[PDB]
Order: sequence, then C-alpha cells, then structure tokens
Amino acid sequence: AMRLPDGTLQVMVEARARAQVTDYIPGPYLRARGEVFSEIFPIDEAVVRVLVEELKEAFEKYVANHKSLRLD
Amino acid sequence: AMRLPDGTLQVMVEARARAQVTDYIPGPYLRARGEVFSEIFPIDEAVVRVLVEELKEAFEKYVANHKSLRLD
Repeated sequence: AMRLPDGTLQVMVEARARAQVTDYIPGPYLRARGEVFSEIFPIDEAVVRVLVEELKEAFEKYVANHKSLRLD
Repeated sequence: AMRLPDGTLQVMVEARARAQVTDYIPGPYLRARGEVFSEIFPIDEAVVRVLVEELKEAFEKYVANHKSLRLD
C-alpha cells in the first residue's frame, strides 16, 4: 500500500479464499462469521483437459478477433 | 518571413493543433480570445496499429493502380 496526500487512498488486494455470512449486524459496522467451506475439485480430468484445450482454442480465436476489441 | 512588393506573402508553417474561438472581439483587426486547446492522447494503440495498416493499404493500392491523382 502507498499513501498519497491528495485525499485519494488506493490499495491493492488479492483474493485467497471465500467466506459465508450467517449472523448479520446492522452496519456500520458489519460483522459476520463463516461456518463451513464449500469447494469441489474435478474428477476424471481427461474430459477436463479436453475442455481446457477447447477453452484455449476459443481464447486463441478471440485473440485473432482483437481488431476491434481494444486489447493487446 | 520573405516579402515581395506585390501584396502576396510566402510563409512556411508547421501546425501544432487546432484552435477554437469562444468569444470573438471585433477589430479591426478581428481579435480572438483563445481558450484551452482541444488535445487528444493515444491509449491502447493495439487497435490503432491495425487501423493504420487498414487505412494505409486503401490508398497504397489506389495510387499504385489509379494514377490520375498523381501522388508521390
């Protein structure tokens, strides 16, 4: 984080995990707590790899259409 | 500035940017009160790079084929 003497405070953040909200407090301030973590992983990743190849093909095709999408 | 006694002036120029007039002051001579210039900046020139060649070929193949305009 870097500070600037102009009334605008800019800070960069990175996402690491998720959280759940069950208890709610009328803010300000707002306070909650998570109960369980919900996450799943792919199974039999051969089809997942085929889908990844198709997604890469789609991304490559989209790159070839960057003549008007304004992207590097 | 190089002059002749014939009422005609030859001056070489190099334009910087277009200038507009908001309030006109009658003369003679007619004087104009300038304001902030209407300037632009290039952002995300990736599309501009393709546009440059697309615009270039249109007259590059024209002057080469059609010669009545007689451009260099």
